[PDB]
Amino acid sequence: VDISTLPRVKVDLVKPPFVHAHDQVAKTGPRVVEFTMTIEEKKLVIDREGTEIHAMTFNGSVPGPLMVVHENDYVELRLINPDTNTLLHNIDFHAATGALGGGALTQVNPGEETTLRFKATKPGVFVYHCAPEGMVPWHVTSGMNGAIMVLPRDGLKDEKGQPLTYDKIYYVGEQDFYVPKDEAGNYKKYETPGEAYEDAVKAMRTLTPTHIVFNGAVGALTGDHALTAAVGERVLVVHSQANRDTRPHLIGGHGDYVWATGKFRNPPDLDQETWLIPGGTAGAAFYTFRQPGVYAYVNHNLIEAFELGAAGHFKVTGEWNDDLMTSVVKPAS
Amino acid sequence: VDISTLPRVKVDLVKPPFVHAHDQVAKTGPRVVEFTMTIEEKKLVIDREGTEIHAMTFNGSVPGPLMVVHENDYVELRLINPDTNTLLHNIDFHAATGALGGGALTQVNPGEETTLRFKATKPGVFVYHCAPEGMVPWHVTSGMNGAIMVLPRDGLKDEKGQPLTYDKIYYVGEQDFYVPKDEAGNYKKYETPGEAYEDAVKAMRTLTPTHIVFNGAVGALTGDHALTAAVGERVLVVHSQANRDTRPHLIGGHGDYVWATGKFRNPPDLDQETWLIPGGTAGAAFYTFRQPGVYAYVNHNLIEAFELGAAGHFKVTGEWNDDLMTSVVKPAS
Amino acid sequence: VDISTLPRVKVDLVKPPFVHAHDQVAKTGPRVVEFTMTIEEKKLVIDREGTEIHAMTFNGSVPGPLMVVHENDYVELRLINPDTNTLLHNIDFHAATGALGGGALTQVNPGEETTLRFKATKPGVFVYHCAPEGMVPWHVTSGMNGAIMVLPRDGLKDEKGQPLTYDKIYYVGEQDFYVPKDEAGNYKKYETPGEAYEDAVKAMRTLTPTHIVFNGAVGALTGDHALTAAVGERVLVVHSQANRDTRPHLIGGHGDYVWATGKFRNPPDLDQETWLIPGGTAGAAFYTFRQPGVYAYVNHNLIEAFELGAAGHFKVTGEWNDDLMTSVVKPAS
Ligand SMILES: [Cu+2]
Ligand SMILES: [Cu+2]
Ligand SMILES: [Cu+2]
Ligand SMILES: [Cu+2]
Ligand SMILES: [Cu+2]
Ligand SMILES: [Cu+2]
Repeated sequence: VDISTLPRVKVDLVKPPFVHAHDQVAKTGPRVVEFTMTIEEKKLVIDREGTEIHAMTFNGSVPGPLMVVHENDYVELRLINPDTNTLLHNIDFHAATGALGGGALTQVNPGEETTLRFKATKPGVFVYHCAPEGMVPWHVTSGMNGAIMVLPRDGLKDEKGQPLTYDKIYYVGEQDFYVPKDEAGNYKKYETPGEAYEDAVKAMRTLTPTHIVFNGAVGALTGDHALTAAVGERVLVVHSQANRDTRPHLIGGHGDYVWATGKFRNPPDLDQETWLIPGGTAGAAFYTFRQPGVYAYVNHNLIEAFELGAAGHFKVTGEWNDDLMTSVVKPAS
Repeated sequence: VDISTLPRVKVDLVKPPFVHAHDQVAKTGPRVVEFTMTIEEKKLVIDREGTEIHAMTFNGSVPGPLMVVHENDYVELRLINPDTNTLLHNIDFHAATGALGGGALTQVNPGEETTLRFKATKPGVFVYHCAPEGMVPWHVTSGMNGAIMVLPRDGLKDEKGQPLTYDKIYYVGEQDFYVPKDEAGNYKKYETPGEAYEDAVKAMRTLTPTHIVFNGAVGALTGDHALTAAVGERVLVVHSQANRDTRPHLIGGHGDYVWATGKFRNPPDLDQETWLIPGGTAGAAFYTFRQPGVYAYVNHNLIEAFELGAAGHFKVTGEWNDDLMTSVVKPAS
Repeated sequence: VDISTLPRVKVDLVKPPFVHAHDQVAKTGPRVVEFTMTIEEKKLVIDREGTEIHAMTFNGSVPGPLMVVHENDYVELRLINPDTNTLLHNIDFHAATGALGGGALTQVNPGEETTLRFKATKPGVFVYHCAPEGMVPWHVTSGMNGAIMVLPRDGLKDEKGQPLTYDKIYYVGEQDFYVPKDEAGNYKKYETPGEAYEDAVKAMRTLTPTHIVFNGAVGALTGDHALTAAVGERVLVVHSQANRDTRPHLIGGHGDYVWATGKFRNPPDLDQETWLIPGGTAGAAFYTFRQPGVYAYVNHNLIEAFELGAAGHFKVTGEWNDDLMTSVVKPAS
């Protein structure tokens, strides 16, 4: 059918780890879903030490926002590069088919905009990221990535084919940064992106991130910004890593149903302690909370988690179940 | 039902790579299974060069012992930290639900003990490890980890749902160590754990292990300590890595049935040459031996295996099958 | 049945990324399939800078050629080490059962040859590589690896069990090289392999490849050597990595059906954006092209791809489908 005859819906995106409102089960026929993103190059403090990088972002955040559509919707993205930016940007959707995921069609200089449309033919969670020719890993590792979820029109199903409905959804973007270091091991400082470039490339070539963070900074998903849930709630956590492998783990819980490589026509893996999301992939894990308290959600390379930053918290409210776990004899001499 | 009305069984653990006696198919109803572990901080020689580290262990071994129970048993662990130790320890079971896997409830100073109980609600092999707040990766990477296997009550099944019975079981714990190095590349030496700590953290932050070993040392599963089997025997190998990805491979064999991420409600992967066990996970592979001789079981990053230590041997006895493999023309000029 | 009563077929191998002619569906009963490979130690230029290594190859190429047989054929390999070589070589097939995959039976000094036969009992794609005792990772990381595909006798099937037929097949071997570097970071140069050895080992122990390439060199699968297809063609790409994990991704496409760990008795993963092939494994991905243009096929650690070399191109001819993707508003001020 002619695309002009389809309904259109405009979505306004929200900042991760939150996700724009949507329906799991498609309440309309196929639609054109309209999104707008504004590129912002900005300074960001990424750690407790106050290390500050020139970040490249979709819509002001690292990661970029989670977009949500249904299988066989059309995604129409208006991408704006304001004149206050210095660099050329584009966008590649792993969800899309052709033209380097859209990257060949979306090259915008500062002061320019473009509109891309693609059909979301495959259900799953997918990475999107910037990919300007000659400079891809630098943009991606400066924060310019996010994800898109293409739900099956009848929502998610378990390994047997019965409905799985989530009560809450969170989006964790994990970012590897590669801040250049001198012979002494201190982080170098740079006046312009072009003066940063070769040292950025050299730092990348070590394949050793200096920082690995959730939602753009060490401790971004802790304290007042901890994720929350209640006992008995079904939570979907979507987790992306555009460049580097990760292995999410909910300390004190499990992934009840996991799409480790994120594609919903496959049956989920059950009862996972830890699952591997390859670099360049988004995955999704569904868990029903059974106990209250603080949970840590970590990359289970524990060095990456507790020294380099890849750790956040859930604060869970509800009833303690002494059947599931109890202290029989509290620590004592 | 009230837990006090359940049978109780005490298990005495054995040193890896061996596994305490158990039944694959549950011969009783749900039980409380009682385990005791004693923490021992000790010096360990980890390589042929005589490099010696201050190891932190459950029950005197790296890895800690494999515990085996059935789905919906209760695990009751008595954890003892004797006054001869210097550090605070606890335990996190990935098999358990709540309170950071038990870690929030099991903090023991030297001279103290504690008893934790949890219900083993999910069948699979699972990592356990020490996780004291502020210091997790150091304890884990100093050897303080093991695994627990929660068997389905009717034992293991193949991809079709028919019984798979193992004749022998072995437990391979793979340990990444990060021994601090100076500018020249020699291994530094330290008087106390507190004086070691920052250099330990710096060494960890390289993300480059200095040693990757099976059962606590280079060559621990070779020679007189080679694993053994006979042609026609069905062997289960449980393999854990608490911190870092590994990729087991049996040189000369296969994984006939593999749970790469270790969870028994999923059908096994068949005919694997090599399988990926993510950091923070335990996996299980079942193989029926068809040829005699020496087999090497390795992490198939071959640098990790043959230079850094992640290699052991099987010595297999029985009949050579010339149908499966033969030398047609022996090496000659 | 006696092996001498089986038909014999001689195959002459072709240079990757191309694959010798074969039938997907077995047109004969079980056969002995005869292959010959000649070891060649040669100088190779591996990057745009003109960095030159002493490569060790099967049949003059990195990777070695893809061999193709059917389940329960016998593979008979004649391996020739000419007197112009300096080193001892052998071969280990992950497809074979016993004697370290053949490695214990195939040790050939320069001026010697050997013939090994094994039964291909398990369907899948499998790595083969050199594995001389005491020196395995050096040989493997100097290029001495390839793959073998053992097709099911009735060819490939989808997740439901219906036929999947490919129109073209390509073989991508991904090679991690570890060229030794001085304190300044320049690549060292060596007079003989024995003088190279310790520095090779030291470079390997960093676990940081200096180069990660497809088909033996940066840009080997670009330009005039780009892979090709037409819209609507079903392409199988076989991808191996003998030593190190990789995560293939077709920029602008997908893996419609993927065997990430390469073993055909398992159902394929559907609609993958990126898939993890563990070190020591071969995988296979099937894609039907739906759009024309240039596609990049990359390791989706984008540093590994765009800085260290792990990137090639597909040039695809055919009709552009504006339904699947279109530029609505071309980049403009
Ligand atoms: Cu950009
Ligand atoms: Cu990408
Ligand atoms: Cu401890
Ligand atoms: Cu853990
Ligand atoms: Cu060789
Ligand atoms: Cu191998």
